[PDB]
Amino acid sequence: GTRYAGKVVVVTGGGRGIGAGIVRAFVNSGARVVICDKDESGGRALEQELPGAVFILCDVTQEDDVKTLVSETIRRFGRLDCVVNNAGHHPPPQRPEETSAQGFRQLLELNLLGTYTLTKLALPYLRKSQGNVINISSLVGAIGQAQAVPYVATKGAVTAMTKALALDESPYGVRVNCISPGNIWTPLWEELAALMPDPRATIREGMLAQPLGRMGQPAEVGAAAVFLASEANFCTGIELLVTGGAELGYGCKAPDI
Amino acid sequence: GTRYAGKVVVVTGGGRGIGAGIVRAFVNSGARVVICDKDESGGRALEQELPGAVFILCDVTQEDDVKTLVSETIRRFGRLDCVVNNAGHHPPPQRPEETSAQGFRQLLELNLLGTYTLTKLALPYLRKSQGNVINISSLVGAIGQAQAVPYVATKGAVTAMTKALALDESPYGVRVNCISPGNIWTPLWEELAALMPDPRATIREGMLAQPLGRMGQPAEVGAAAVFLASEANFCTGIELLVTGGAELGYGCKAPDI
Amino acid sequence: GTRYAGKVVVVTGGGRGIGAGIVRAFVNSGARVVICDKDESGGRALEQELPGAVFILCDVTQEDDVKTLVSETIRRFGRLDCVVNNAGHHPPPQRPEETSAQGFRQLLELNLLGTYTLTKLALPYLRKSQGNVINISSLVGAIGQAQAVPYVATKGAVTAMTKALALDESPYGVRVNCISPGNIWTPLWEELAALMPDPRATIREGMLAQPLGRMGQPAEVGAAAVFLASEANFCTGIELLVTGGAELGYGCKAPDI
Amino acid sequence: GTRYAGKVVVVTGGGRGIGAGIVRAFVNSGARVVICDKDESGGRALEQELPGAVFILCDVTQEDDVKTLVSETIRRFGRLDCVVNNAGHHPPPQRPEETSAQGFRQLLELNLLGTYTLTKLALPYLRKSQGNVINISSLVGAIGQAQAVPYVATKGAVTAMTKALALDESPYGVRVNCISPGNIWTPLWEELAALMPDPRATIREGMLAQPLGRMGQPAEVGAAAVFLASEANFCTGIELLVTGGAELGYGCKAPDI
Ligand SMILES: NC(=O)c1ccc[n+]([C@@H]2O[C@H](COP(=O)([O-])OP(=O)(O)OC[C@H]3O[C@@H](n4cnc5c(N)ncnc54)[C@H](O)[C@@H]3O)[C@@H](O)[C@H]2O)c1
Ligand SMILES: NC(=O)c1ccc[n+]([C@@H]2O[C@H](COP(=O)([O-])OP(=O)(O)OC[C@H]3O[C@@H](n4cnc5c(N)ncnc54)[C@H](O)[C@@H]3O)[C@@H](O)[C@H]2O)c1
Ligand SMILES: NC(=O)c1ccc[n+]([C@@H]2O[C@H](COP(=O)([O-])OP(=O)(O)OC[C@H]3O[C@@H](n4cnc5c(N)ncnc54)[C@H](O)[C@@H]3O)[C@@H](O)[C@H]2O)c1
Ligand SMILES: NC(=O)c1ccc[n+]([C@@H]2O[C@H](COP(=O)([O-])OP(=O)(O)OC[C@H]3O[C@@H](n4cnc5c(N)ncnc54)[C@H](O)[C@@H]3O)[C@@H](O)[C@H]2O)c1
Ligand SMILES: O=C(O)c1cccc(-c2cccc(-c3cccc(O)c3)n2)c1
Ligand SMILES: O=C(O)c1cccc(-c2cccc(-c3cccc(O)c3)n2)c1
Ligand SMILES: O=C(O)c1cccc(-c2cccc(-c3cccc(O)c3)n2)c1
Ligand SMILES: O=C(O)c1cccc(-c2cccc(-c3cccc(O)c3)n2)c1
Ligand SMILES: OC[C@H]1O[C@@H](O)[C@H](O)[C@@H](O)[C@@H]1O
Ligand SMILES: OC[C@H]1O[C@@H](O)[C@H](O)[C@@H](O)[C@@H]1O
Ligand SMILES: OC[C@H]1O[C@@H](O)[C@H](O)[C@@H](O)[C@@H]1O
Ligand SMILES: OC[C@H]1O[C@@H](O)[C@H](O)[C@@H](O)[C@@H]1O
Ligand code: NA
Ligand code: NA
Ligand code: NA
Ligand code: NA
Repeated sequence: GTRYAGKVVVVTGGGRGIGAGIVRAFVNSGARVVICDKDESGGRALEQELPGAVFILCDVTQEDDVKTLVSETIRRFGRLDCVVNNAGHHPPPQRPEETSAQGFRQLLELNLLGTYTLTKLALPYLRKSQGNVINISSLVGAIGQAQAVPYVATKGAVTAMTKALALDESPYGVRVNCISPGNIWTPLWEELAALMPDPRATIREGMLAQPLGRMGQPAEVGAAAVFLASEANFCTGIELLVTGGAELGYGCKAPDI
Repeated sequence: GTRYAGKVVVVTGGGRGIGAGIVRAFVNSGARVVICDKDESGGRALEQELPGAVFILCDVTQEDDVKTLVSETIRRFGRLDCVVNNAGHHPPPQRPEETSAQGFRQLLELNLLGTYTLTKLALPYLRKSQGNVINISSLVGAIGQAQAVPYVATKGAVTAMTKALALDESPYGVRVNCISPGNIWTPLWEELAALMPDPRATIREGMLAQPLGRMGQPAEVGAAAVFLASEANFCTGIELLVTGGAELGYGCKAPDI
Repeated sequence: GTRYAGKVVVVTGGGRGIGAGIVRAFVNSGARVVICDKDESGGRALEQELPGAVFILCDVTQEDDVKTLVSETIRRFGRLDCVVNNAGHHPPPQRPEETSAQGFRQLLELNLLGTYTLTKLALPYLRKSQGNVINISSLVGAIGQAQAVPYVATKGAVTAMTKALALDESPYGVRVNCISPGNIWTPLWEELAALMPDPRATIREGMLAQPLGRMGQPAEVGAAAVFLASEANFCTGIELLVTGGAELGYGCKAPDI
Repeated sequence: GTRYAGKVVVVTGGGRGIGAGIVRAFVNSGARVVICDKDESGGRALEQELPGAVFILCDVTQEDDVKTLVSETIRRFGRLDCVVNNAGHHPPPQRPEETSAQGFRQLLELNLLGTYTLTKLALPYLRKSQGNVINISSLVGAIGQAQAVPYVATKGAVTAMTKALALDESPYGVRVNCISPGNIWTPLWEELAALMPDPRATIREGMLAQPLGRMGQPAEVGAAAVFLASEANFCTGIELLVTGGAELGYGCKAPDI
C-alpha cells in the first residue's frame, strides 16, 4: 500500500485485460492512476470502482488526444512518475500473402507509434520526477509467431525502441524497460480463440504452450510493472519475460530428409 | 564460382556499400544478380563491370516499382532464388525530443515496409524454387544505440519479422534469415561521421567498438549472405551477427550512488 | 513487511556483499532467513543484528555441510520456501594461458556444483511448499568478459542450468529463476580492484560501464530476489538483468583493415 | 575444393556423427584434417577413405593424450589453423533427483574441460597462423531441455566460454566461435531414442520439433563450420544456430489457474 505512494501513473489501454490488471496493481501500491482508453465502457467503471484511479478517454493513435492526456494528468495531479504503454492489438491470424502494407501501417500506428508519442510527450515531466517508462511488448517479438508478420514486427520494434530510449534517457536518471508477456488470459485472447475453427482446442493449446501448464493473469503482469516502477532502480533497458516458461525447451513446431 | 550457379538473386540497395559487396559475392558464387537501387550512379556502373549482374532502377518504398522489379526479373531470367533486402538508411544522430512521428513513419517505409513489400511479391516465385530471403538488419536492433530511436526500432522490427516469416514459410521449404552487421565501413558510415563535431574521433571510436579493433567490410557481409543462401539448408529464422564482437564484454557506456 | 510473511528462505554466501543485501531484503519482507556462509565473521554479526535471521556455518562445496544446512533449516523452522544460491567467487584477472584445468575445476565446484547440490537437497521441501529457487549468475555469462575464461564458463552454466531445472520442476509448481547482476559494489569488487595496476582507474571504468554511470547496490539485487520469490508467479526460467544497462549500445571493446 | 586449401584442421570426436560430417566438409574444402577420437573404429576407416585426413587416437579428457595430439599435428603437418571441439556426450534422460554431482563432474570433464584443454594447448600455434576455434555447443544451452540438467549446464558453459575466449584472443587475430545445433540425426540421437519407451514416437517428436519438419544432417553442421573457419573473418564470439527453427514460436511445452 506504500511501495509507490505519492506517485502518478498513466496506463494506456487500461480499461480491460492486462491494462486493467496493471491499473489495479498500481492503485494497490498507493499510486494515483490515470486510466487511458479509446473505449469508455471498462475504464469508466474502473474509475468508479477504484479510489485513486480516474478515466481519461484517449486514442493513443491521435497525437492531440495524447497531448491532452498528458496536460490533464499534470493539471489534475501535479506530477508524472510512470507511463505504462499497454494499448495494443493482435489481428486475427493472417498468412503473409493475406496481409497488406496498409494493415501493417495501421498496426504500427497503434502498437509502436502510440507508445512513441505518449513517451515523447511525457519525458519532460518524467525527467523532473526521475520517473520511468514501461512498455508492454510480447514474447513473440523475440521468438516469432506463425500467421502474424505485422504483429510480430511491431513488438520487435517496441522491445528494441525500449533499449534505444533507455540509452538516451540514462543521463537524466529516467529508466525505460519493457515487459514481454506470453499467453495471458484476457478479452483479446478470448476474442481471437472464438474466431478459430475449434476455439476450445486453441485455448487448450494456449495453456499447454507453457511448462507451467496454464495461461498467465493480468495481475501477474501488473506485479511485474509495479516492480519495475518502484524497486528496480538499477534496471534500464531490460525485457522482463512474464511467459510461464513458453520460450524454454523443445516443443511441437511443425528423419533428416 | 559454382556454389550458387544457375540461381537468380535480387539485391536491394545494391549500388554501393554493403549491397554492392553482396552483389559481388553472389556474382563470384556463379549467380545472376539483379541490382536494385533508387540511385542510378553506382548500380549502372556495377552492371557494366560485372558479367552476370544487371541494374534495375527501383525505389523499394514505391510498391509499383517493386512489382516491376519482380516481374522484370522473372521475364529476363526465368526464376528467382534469393532476395536480399539490404536497402535502408540511418538518419543523423537525433535525441528523442528531436525526432518526429513523421520522420519515424518515413524511416519505417524504407527500412521495414520496403523489405516487407519485396518479400511479399517475391514469395510466390521463391516457393517454386525453394528459395530463401535474407534481410539486412543491424546489431543495434538487438542491443540498442544512442540518439537513434527510430532507426533502432526499425531494425528490431526487421529481425522479429524475419522469425515470423520463417515460421510461415517453413512448410514450403523457403528459409528466411537475417544478418545483423555492426560497424561496416561504407559510404553511409563515412557520411554520418562527416557531420559529427570531430569526424576523425568518431571513426576511431567506431574501430575500437569491436574487440577486433577494426570495422568490417562489405565483402564480409557478402560472404555471410552467400553462406545463408547456398549452404545453410537447416538454418531458418536466424540472426547472423557480423559485428567483430562489438556485443561482447563490458565497455564505456556512460561508486554505487 | 508482509509480502513474504511466514516463509523460510536460505541465502548462501549471505555474510557480506550481495548475499547480505538479499538477506536484508527478505527479512524486511517478513520472511525468516537462514544465512549460510563459509566465513563466520559477517554472518554471525548479521544474525545478531536482524531478528528473524540466523546463521549456519556451511561451505557449499562440502556436500555434508549442505545436507546439514537443509536438515537444520527444517528442524528449526518447519518448512523451506526459497533457496538463493549466491555463494560464488571471481578469480583475479587471468589470461587464458595463465589458467589451469585444476583452477577451473575448483571454481566449478563453488560457482556451479554448490548451487546444484543445495538445490537438489532442497527440492523435496520446495515441492511441498510450492517454493522457488533463485540463482545468482552474472551478466558476463551472457556477453563474456576479458581475462576470465573459467568464471564466465561457470556463470554460463548457472544460467543454462536454471532453464533446465525450470523445465523439470514446472509440473510441481516450483519455479527456478536467476538474476544476472552487472557491476555491483561489494567487498569482492573492491578486492579485485585493489590488485589492479591502478585501482582508482578500474573503479572509474566500472562505474562508466553502465549507461546509468554508477555501480549497483546489494539492496537492488535483493529487491529483485524478493520480487522473484513473492510476486513473480508466472515467471520461471528467466534471467533477470540487474546491470544498469551495461549490455546496451556500443562501447570501447578494443578503418576496415 | 580451394576455400580452405593449405590449412590444417583438428576435429575432436571426428569418427562418426557430426564430427565426421565436419571432417568431410573440411576435406572437401581443401584442408588437411586430423581426426581425433577415443574410439578407433570409425576414425580409422575415415582415414582410409579420405585422402588428406589422418586418424590420431586421443581421449580429450586425458591431458597428455591432447598434448600428444597437438605435438603430432605440428610434427606431421607443420602448422595448425583450426580446432573444432566437437567431442561430447548426452546422458540418458535423467530427472534432477536421479543425477549426481559425480556424474555431473564426469560430464563436465568431457563436454567442457576437454574443449578447454585442447584450445589452450593449440592457441600458441593458432596465434602464429591467425587461426580460429570452433566449439560445438547445443541449442539447449540457450533454451534448456527437460531431464538434462548436467548436459544443459555443460553447453551453457561452452557457449559462454566461447565469448570469453573470443575477447581474450581478439588482439592476436584469433577468432573463437561456436555452433549450436538442434536435433541432428546421428548415432547418439539414435542411441538415446532406442532406450525410450516408444523410440519411434521419440523420433517423430524430434522431427516435428523443427518448423522445417525434419532433423538436421552432419553435413549441414559441417558447412557451417567451414564458413566460420574460411569466410567469417569479422565474426568472433558468435553462436551460429543450426537448428531448423526449433527455437521459434510457441509449441507444446507442458485457463489461467
Ligand atoms: N493477452 C496476451 O496474451 C498478450 C501477450 C503478449 C502481449 N500482449 C500485449 O498486451 C497488451 C494488452 O493486451 P490485452 O490482451 O490486455 O488486450 P485487450 O484487447 O484485452 O485490452 C486492450 C485494451 O487497450 C485498449 N486500446 C486499444 N486500442 C487503443 C487505442 N488506440 N487507444 C487507447 N486504448 C486502446 C482497448 O480498448 C482495451 O481496453 C497489448 O499491447 C498486447 O499486444 C498481450
Ligand atoms: N554500415 C554499417 O555499419 C551498417 C551496420 C548495420 C546495418 N547496416 C544496414 O546495411 C544496409 C546497407 O547500409 P550501407 O552502410 O551499405 O548504406 P549505404 O547508404 O552506403 O548504401 C545503401 C544503398 O541503398 C540504396 N537505397 C537507399 N534507399 C533506397 C530505396 N528507397 N530504394 C532502393 N535503394 C535504396 C542507396 O541508394 C545505396 O546505394 C542498411 O540496411 C543499413 O541499415 C549498415
Ligand atoms: N559484485 C559483482 O559485481 C557481481 C556481479 C555479477 C555477479 N556476481 C555474483 O554475486 C555473488 C556474490 O558476489 P559478491 O560480489 O557479493 O561477493 P563477496 O565475495 O563480496 O561475497 C560472497 C560471499 O559468499 C561467501 N562464500 C564464498 N565461498 C563460499 C562457500 N564455499 N560457501 C559458502 N559461502 C561462500 C563469502 O564468504 C562471502 O560472504 C557471486 O556469485 C558473484 O559471482 C557479483
Ligand atoms: N546430435 C544432436 O542432435 C546434437 C545436438 C546438439 C549438439 N550436439 C553436440 O554435437 C557433438 C557431437 O554429437 P553427435 O550427435 O555427433 O554424437 P556421437 O556420439 O554420434 O559422436 C560423438 C563422437 O565423439 C567421440 N567422443 C566421445 N567422447 C570422446 C572423448 N572423450 N574423446 C574423444 N572423442 C570422444 C565418440 O567416440 C564419437 O565418435 C556433441 O558435442 C553433442 O553434444 C549434438
Ligand atoms: O503472443 C501474443 O502477444 C498474443 C497477444 C494476444 C493474443 C494472442 C493470441 C491468442 C489466441 C490465438 C493467437 C494466435 C494463434 C495462431 C496464430 C496467431 O497469429 C495467433 N494469438 C497472442
Ligand atoms: O549500427 C548501425 O546499424 C549503423 C548503420 C549505419 C551507420 C552507423 C553509424 C555510423 C557513424 C556514426 C553513427 C552514430 C553515432 C552516434 C549516434 C548515432 O545514432 C549514430 N552511426 C551505424
Ligand atoms: O561481472 C562480474 O560478474 C564480476 C563479479 C565480481 C567482480 C567483478 C570484477 C570487479 C573488478 C574487476 C573485474 C575484472 C576486470 C578485468 C578483467 C576481469 O576478468 C575482471 N571484475 C566482476
Ligand atoms: O539437443 C541436444 O543437444 C541433444 C544432443 C544429442 C541427443 C539429443 C537427444 C536425442 C534424443 C532424445 C533426447 C532427449 C529426450 C528427452 C529428454 C532428454 O533429456 C533428451 N535428446 C539431444
Ligand atoms: O476475458 C478473459 C479474462 O480477462 C481478464 O482480463 C479478466 O480479468 C478475467 O476476469 C477474464 O476471465
Ligand atoms: O566509403 C567507404 C568504403 O565504402 C565501401 O563500400 C567501399 O567498398 C570502400 O572502397 C570504401 O572505402
Ligand atoms: O565494500 C563495498 C561495499 O560492499 C557492500 O556490500 C556494502 O553494503 C557497502 O557498505 C560497501 O561499501
Ligand atoms: O545413425 C544416424 C545417422 O548418423 C549420421 O552420422 C550418418 O551420417 C547417417 O548415415 C546415419 O543415418
Ligand atoms: Na476513482
Ligand atoms: Na553486367
Ligand atoms: Na537474528
Ligand atoms: Na587419409
